[PDB]
Amino acid sequence: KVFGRCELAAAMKRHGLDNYRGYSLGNWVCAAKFESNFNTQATNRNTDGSTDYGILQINSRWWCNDGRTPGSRNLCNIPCSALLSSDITASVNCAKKIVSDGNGMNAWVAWRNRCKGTDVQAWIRGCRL
Ligand code: NA
Repeated sequence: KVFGRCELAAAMKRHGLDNYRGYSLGNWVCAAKFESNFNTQATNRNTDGSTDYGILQINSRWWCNDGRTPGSRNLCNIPCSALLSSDITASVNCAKKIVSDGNGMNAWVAWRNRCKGTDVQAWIRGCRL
């Protein structure tokens, strides 16, 4: 499922991401835009034989089982395909354990490179929230 900016903003707020670990909604929308283009089905092979899955491009090295990621961890205790659903519950709940682990949203390269230190409130501007 491909979300619009404000449609995902509202879905993410609905799932309790707004100021989760002090990260305002704009931060999550910005990350989602530059990670997946708001597409729950987005997959991208990483450098090391891992793959990134879903709206927040969660990585198989650490966070889920895709049955091809070397000597792998499943820290969110899901198959990576669960993250591609039109229902974003799995991606949101896993993202909460990622951002909580101590590095915050720096886990997302797109966030660190494109959202961090920018006017992230632009991302929810004109959105019914
Ligand atoms: Na894995």
